[PDB]
Amino acid sequence: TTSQKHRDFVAEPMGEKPVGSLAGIGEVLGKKLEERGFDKAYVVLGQFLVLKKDEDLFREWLKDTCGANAKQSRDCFGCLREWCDAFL
Amino acid sequence: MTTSQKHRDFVAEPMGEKPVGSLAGIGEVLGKKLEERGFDKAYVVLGQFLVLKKDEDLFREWLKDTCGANAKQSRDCFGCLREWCDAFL
Repeated sequence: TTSQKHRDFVAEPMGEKPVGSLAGIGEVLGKKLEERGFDKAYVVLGQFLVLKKDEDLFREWLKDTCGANAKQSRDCFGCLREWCDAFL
Repeated sequence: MTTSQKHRDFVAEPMGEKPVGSLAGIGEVLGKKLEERGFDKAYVVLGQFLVLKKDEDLFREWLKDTCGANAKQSRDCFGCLREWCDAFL
């Protein structure tokens, strides 16, 4: 199942949306991502793409980078995967 | 229009699974070196462009270091990704 946050993200180009528009990325995760350079959703999309959309490696990278738990990283992965299926 | 037809074809549509050689500036020689470093689909190079926050200097220097692109090749590749993003991201 999906959140409305997920459905809102996958419905449209992400443009300059902040990293916190990604499903799973709340205030705490978003702050830690911004501190490490990932201030916009497209920067995280970039890492997803550099990693060739690999679920295990992306979710592990996200845990290592901002401390996402398994649900948060699952949510973030799935919203980027569905966004790419629609727009890339 | 001063862009290549190859730029125009790339920016006209989502890139999907297009190979790296569909990018403007990326001929067969650069495309092979990119593929050997893991950058086998155009979207992987898009990924690097985005991870570098679309910065021209960083992206063009990365392309030079990774496949030996010259100034014109790196400018063309950057401009193609920049216009693609303006259209579709």
